[PDB]
Amino acid sequence: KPLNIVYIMTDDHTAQMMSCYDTRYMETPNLDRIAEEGVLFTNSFVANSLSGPSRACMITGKHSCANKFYDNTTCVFDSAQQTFPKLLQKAGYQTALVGKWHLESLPSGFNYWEIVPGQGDYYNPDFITQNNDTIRKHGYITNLITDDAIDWMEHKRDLDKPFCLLIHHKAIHRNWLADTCNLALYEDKTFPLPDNFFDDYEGRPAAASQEMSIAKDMDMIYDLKMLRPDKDSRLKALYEKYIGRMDKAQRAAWDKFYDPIIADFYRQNLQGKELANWKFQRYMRDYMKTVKSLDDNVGRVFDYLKKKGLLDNTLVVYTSDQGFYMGEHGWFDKRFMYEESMRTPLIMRLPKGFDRRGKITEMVQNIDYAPTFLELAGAPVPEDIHGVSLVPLLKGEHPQDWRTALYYHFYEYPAEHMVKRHYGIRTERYKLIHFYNNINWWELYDLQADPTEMHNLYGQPEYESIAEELKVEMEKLQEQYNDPVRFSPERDKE
Ligand SMILES: CC(=O)N[C@@H]1[C@@H](O)[C@H](O)[C@@H](COS(=O)(=O)O)O[C@H]1O
Ligand SMILES: [Ca+2]
Repeated sequence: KPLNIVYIMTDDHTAQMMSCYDTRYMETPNLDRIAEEGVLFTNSFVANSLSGPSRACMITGKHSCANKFYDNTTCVFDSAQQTFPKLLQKAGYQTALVGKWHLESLPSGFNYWEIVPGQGDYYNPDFITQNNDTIRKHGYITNLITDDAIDWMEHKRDLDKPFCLLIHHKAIHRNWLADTCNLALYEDKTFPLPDNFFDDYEGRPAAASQEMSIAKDMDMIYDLKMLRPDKDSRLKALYEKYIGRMDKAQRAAWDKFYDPIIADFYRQNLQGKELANWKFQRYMRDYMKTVKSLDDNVGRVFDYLKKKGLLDNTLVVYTSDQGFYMGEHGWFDKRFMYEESMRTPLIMRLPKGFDRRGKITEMVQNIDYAPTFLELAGAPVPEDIHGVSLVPLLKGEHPQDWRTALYYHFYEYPAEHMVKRHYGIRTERYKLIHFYNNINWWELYDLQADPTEMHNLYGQPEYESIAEELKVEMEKLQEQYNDPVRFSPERDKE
């Protein structure tokens, strides 16, 4: 029969926290086994570095300007539009979705779905059944999503149709609540700060004006768990709501671990660089405790597929809705076109008939997933899709007409973290960014000389011709993808 697809996508995972990409921080042996028996994309990006927009780009193969899902705060996905799950059903597939959806409208084009409301919760999450009833799933969401994915494959799947299963995790979303079994891990880990952790944002006004600084914005109580009745913070009430979901046993285990860390913190006088360093270590540790459950649960899926003899005829994909700042530029979160958040990890275990192993370097984006899946399914690829099937790359081809540039557009401002709206072009060599709301500011980076984007070159006479050439190339992409911002900054959402 046609190939199956198992697509696993996390929330705010990132290459820096996957050992197949980066060995500074975290071991991810189960994620690494997907890449090891397949390929890893070294130049993998998103079109709009935010969860809902990324999820709309994923299912449509289109930039936000065409799918109309611009942000997490003002949009409801019009599910009448073309999506790859519906096209796969029309090609004889069954389709299934578990976990985070984050498109506001109910999933369509799925034979089975069971999702969280909005962002979901780590402990004792509510879910929404396919009848739009709310149910309680007691336990820890990374385990529960996996349980339901495997239950669907084992007991619900029609054995007479090929399938596409989407497994959409809440891990590793803020505020990084570990499962009971992992509470104690990584306390023996202390990391060097990133070289640009104390970035002064010279030449970069949108970098200066964000509210996603570990030092300044990360919340001692909500993010770093330092709750005590005599302490207050902006997000203390939200913190108490989220850990308030825990039952007595879950909270007792939580407190057994955190109570000593709380006591040790409040005994100290910490400020400035010493406090920023303390916050970074706690952030990294809690993030990594949260990754551990995710890696183990991806292992469960991998081991199940292997035992059932499904891997030979199944593409296994692992990615994140976007990358994430692990202290680069002093940040957490995403949103910017800057490299760490424009990038997203992408690894695939390749089925029988694809011998390629190792690294793929051609520039790929989340708008490419839909046409890839349709081609692998033997389904027609509609011309209105913006992305390009990656199947030639999986086959070891280097197409002469492969793209030389990617487009990007981020829209969610004013909003949480206060990242200005911006669009831009990224080539193999350069990135040109236009921040357009609520400032008018261009930036140019030489990604070869300056891969950490510390030196805005825009306005230097020796880069005038490069900047003008990139504007011409970017306008051609805006024409290709029909982004009306090319006409006026006020026409960014038409
Ligand atoms: C207080 C709090 O947790 N705020 C987070 C933000 O840091 C995050 O930026 C936003 C969007 O993330 S997204 O859904 O991954 O795009 O989700 C909120 O839940
Ligand atoms: Ca996310």
